[PDB]
Amino acid sequence: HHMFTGSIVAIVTPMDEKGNVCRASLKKLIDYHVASGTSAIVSVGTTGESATLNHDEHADVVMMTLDLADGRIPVIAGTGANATAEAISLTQRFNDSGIVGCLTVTPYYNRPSQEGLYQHFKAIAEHTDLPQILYNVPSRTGCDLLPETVGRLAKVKNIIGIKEATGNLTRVNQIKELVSDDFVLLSGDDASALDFMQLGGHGVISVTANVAARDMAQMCKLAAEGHFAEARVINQRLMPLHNKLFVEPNPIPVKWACKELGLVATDTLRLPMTPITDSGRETVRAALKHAGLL
Amino acid sequence: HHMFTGSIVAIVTPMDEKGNVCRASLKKLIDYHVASGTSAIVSVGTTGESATLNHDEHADVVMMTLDLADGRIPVIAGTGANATAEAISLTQRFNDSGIVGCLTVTPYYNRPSQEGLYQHFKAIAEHTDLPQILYNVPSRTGCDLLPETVGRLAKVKNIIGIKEATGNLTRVNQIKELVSDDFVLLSGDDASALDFMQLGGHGVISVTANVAARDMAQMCKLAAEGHFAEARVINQRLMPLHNKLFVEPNPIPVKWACKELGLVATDTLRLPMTPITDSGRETVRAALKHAGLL
Amino acid sequence: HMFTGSIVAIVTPMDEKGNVCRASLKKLIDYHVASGTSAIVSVGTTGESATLNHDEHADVVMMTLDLADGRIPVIAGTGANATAEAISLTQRFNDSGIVGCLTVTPYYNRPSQEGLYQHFKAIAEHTDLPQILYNVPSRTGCDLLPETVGRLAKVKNIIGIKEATGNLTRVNQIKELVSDDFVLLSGDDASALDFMQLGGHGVISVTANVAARDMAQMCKLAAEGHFAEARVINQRLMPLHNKLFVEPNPIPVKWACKELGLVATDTLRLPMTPITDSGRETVRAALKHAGLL
Amino acid sequence: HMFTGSIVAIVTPMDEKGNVCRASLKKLIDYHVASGTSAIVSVGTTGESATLNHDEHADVVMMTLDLADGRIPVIAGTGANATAEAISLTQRFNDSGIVGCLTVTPYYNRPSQEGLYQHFKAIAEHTDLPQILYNVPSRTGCDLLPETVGRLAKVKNIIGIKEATGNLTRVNQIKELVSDDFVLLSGDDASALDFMQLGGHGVISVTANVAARDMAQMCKLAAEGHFAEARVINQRLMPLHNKLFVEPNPIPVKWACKELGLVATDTLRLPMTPITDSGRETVRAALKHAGLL
Ligand code: NA
Ligand code: NA
Ligand code: NA
Ligand code: NA
Ligand code: NA
Ligand code: NA
Ligand code: NA
Ligand code: NA
Ligand code: NA
Ligand code: NA
Ligand code: NA
Ligand code: NA
Ligand code: NA
Ligand code: NA
Repeated sequence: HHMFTGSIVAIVTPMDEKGNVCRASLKKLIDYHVASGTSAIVSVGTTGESATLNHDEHADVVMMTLDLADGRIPVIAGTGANATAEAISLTQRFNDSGIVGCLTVTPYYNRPSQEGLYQHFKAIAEHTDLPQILYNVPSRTGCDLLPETVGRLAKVKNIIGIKEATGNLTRVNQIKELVSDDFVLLSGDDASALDFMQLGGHGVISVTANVAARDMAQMCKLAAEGHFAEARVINQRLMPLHNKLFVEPNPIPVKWACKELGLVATDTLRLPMTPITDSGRETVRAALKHAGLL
Repeated sequence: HHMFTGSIVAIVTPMDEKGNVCRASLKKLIDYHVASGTSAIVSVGTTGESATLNHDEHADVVMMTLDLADGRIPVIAGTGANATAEAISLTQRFNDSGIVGCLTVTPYYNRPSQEGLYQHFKAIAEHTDLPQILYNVPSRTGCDLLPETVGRLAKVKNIIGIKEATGNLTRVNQIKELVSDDFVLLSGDDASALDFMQLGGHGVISVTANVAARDMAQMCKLAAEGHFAEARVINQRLMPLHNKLFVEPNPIPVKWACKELGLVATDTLRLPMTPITDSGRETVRAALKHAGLL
Repeated sequence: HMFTGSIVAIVTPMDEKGNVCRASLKKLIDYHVASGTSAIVSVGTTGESATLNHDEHADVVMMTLDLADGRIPVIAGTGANATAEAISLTQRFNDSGIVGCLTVTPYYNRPSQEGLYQHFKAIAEHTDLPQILYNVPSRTGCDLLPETVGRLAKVKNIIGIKEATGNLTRVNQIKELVSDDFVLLSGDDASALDFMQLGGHGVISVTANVAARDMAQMCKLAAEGHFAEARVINQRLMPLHNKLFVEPNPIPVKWACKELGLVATDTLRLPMTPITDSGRETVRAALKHAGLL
Repeated sequence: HMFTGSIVAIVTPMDEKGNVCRASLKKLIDYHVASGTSAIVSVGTTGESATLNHDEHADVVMMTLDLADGRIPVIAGTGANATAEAISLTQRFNDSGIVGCLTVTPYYNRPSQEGLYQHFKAIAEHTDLPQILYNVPSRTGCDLLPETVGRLAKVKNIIGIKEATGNLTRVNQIKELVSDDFVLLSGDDASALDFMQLGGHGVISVTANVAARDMAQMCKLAAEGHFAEARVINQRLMPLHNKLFVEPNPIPVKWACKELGLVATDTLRLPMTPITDSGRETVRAALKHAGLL
């Protein structure tokens, strides 16, 4: 449980101008999260450009993140794939790496059934001893892992939680009532995450935490302590970021914000991500200023 | 133009019981399409389980399909990827293969902007002499290539057409009016394909054509000749298949139907596709019987 | 024949007090007679059916009939979300001179397919007037499906449908369930030409309020299979087709009517409010695109 | 305080002719008094507002007030899609004894945020009675957004909202724009407990028609922060929360009322039709799950 709760950053993969991982920038981010009280780092999720790294660069970024973390902050590896054999293969690369767990997205594009999702995640879970956090994000995947199937999978010993990114807050108690008390419920939607914690959620895997780590850590700890009015004060400060970090496709805005705050050298991404527009720059700058970060 | 019109089959990748390509079954399918008057074969699209073949098996199936075709029927290679560098790499593998063109899906999962889609397809187009057919399917990808961006891309010399799979028939004339007369408009939605041709579409890339090739060839030729009442007679025969081939995730139903008609040895798929349910079997059998195929 | 081509969903022109302005309605009806409009729908959605009581509703229909003076057929809006009120409103127009009724699926109370069947069947049985069913789920919360249209088409004086989903798959789904003389009309200007090209017989049009000559020409060209020529007209009308909804209908089309000199006042009843500055600029650019300004 | 907890959207019980059945309404109101229901909404959606004319509407509200006899507060449904009709209906209840009005966003005519503002502001200015705004886009075609709720909350007798989207992000979006005594009520039974846990003050409930004791207990436990205990009740009510909509509301809840002996007849007005065999079996299994049968 506890390690997989609070503010978990869906960390950018900072790049040089050629699109290659920038170690010095990642080191700065990881020292930042250690200092800020971030609970854990998700390495090569969606915000980390999993889509545009091959499995070798993917593995390199995860092992680099672990190495820079140096035991100071838990690392969760993104291990999602839309082929079950590939998800198992990617998961096996990190067995005994030192990561504490895996974040495994529902297959994207091929739109499996609820039985396909069950057989997919069960097969992955049987090929590792690592804790598995299911990841539901239908806007990106074209499929919806429903609470009934979550309940089914929760019975598998090392399936320990879900990163629910629908923004549909009815999912919190629909899942909670089909699962044991130590099954972890994490928001994957920054704008609705405090609401998600107020309904019983245990934390959030956050893009906003990339640039407001100390605020996001404080908001999740206040939510866990049941101080929701104090948590809402931080959430109101952060809400323009929660929204405007998606004004253009994630992670285009958050990489620009990281660069503007001096957290990374370069806001470079890989195609088909393209540089932030003038209009997006002014929108994200107004949001950083609203959060008191600029 | 003409080669990229009429009934184009989105061909299954027939597998043995281990999930490996079955050459004897693919040979039977390809001789079937030659005999039936199918215009062309799309090799390793969505129906061909692109999602669960690695790029090496992908390349093998395409080269196998070309080899079995033996010049008798044009082959279009599925070349889609959600990373631009990977789309270019996959496209380069088929340069000078003998395929006549590429079917290239909008990046899935990473949800690029209209400018990201432009820069993605333009970069691919600049790395080949092969004709490129854009593929829009938001239900699977999480993004929507809009007519405005299609018009932009149509100006690139070897971007020659789109496989519009929204089922939104307003797209036909929205695209047609932004593009030249020889820009190819193909339905990617069997249930709405005749409607799509009646509005100006030039053909369809079809799952139904896998099991009703001669009917689908005849329906597209009648539509092209402007005999829509005669085309609707075939479409009414086929409509339960057009729908029920999606009763469970494609290609689970069409692989079962292919096996039941004796067109392939095995209906085996790769996870996260799972075997057809009892209920799906009886639904697809009733649909085959309605089309007069059983 | 009378239920095909360009049918205007005519505005109820108002004075500044929100009362029907006969002189403006006379000018609109003369304009439709001169432009080749096939028929007038009186007090549909575009006619502010929502904000007229049944007495003002009946008066506007009787005024429209009187002004038409046999020169152009009049179809009455007769919709209601209570079946007893639909019958009662329908019974007011029996022997009025209207050629038919446009009857929307009940809004707000979200009936079943069986409730829609019983609703339209009851209405049809209380009149000899032809009935055109009207599907517009975006306004009603309710979707009359092709299967239920097929069921209703068997009732003698249920003669057609205004299909306002903008879902063009409904044309051949309905057409294959109904007789060859069941009339298919678009209720969606932006997709109407597409609708006719798939086999629709006409449109009940907001755009035809201000581009009646172009809308009559486009529907006639489509009916004769001159689609290339019909697409040229649709391209010059497409900004109106879209921007007449840039604010709630009929706020833009009433402003356009006034701007072209077709009506004295762009006045509406609450909860419709005056067109915004941004709206005026959008609608003026669309009128200019159509060659009307 | 009076606008919090479990508020029943009460059925208008009918005889077989479709007329209000006073003896059945008396038994429902005695039942709500005995069960701890906080208040009655009279002639809302569940009360078939759509199929009663304004005279029958007023009679049902006056009958409900009379039967309540000061034992339980009565809130009148006063919604209309024409602002002049909303004012007129509201003016009928001034000095009636109702404690407040529930006024739905105009349905069918799809006004702007500015039109909704002018609609509710005009209504509020023609009464001293508290106004509860009612957002239900699935029925209306119209979505009253938090920003517009904030604007309206500044008008003295606009005191709260029934938020029936089932979108739980609206609770804190509205709450941060309005004063601490602006009342937030769920209009969606299946998500009501969630709504209260995010800071909502109560629910206007279909389920409370047949599980009034459980619904009062769940809202009171939620208000006191006994969520574990409130979730146990929600779990035994969840099949009713969902299956009372298995057919159009109020077809299932009227059948459930009759089956429990709370009303004489499950009769409705067209276009509502009798519950299907499949519906009866679904609703009976849900009543049994709730321990009511
Ligand atoms: Na990144
Ligand atoms: Na971002
Ligand atoms: Na396949
Ligand atoms: Na299939
Ligand atoms: Na009007
Ligand atoms: Na006309
Ligand atoms: Na309705
Ligand atoms: Na249409
Ligand atoms: Na308008
Ligand atoms: Na009722
Ligand atoms: Na109660
Ligand atoms: Na509305
Ligand atoms: Na709710
Ligand atoms: Na009900």
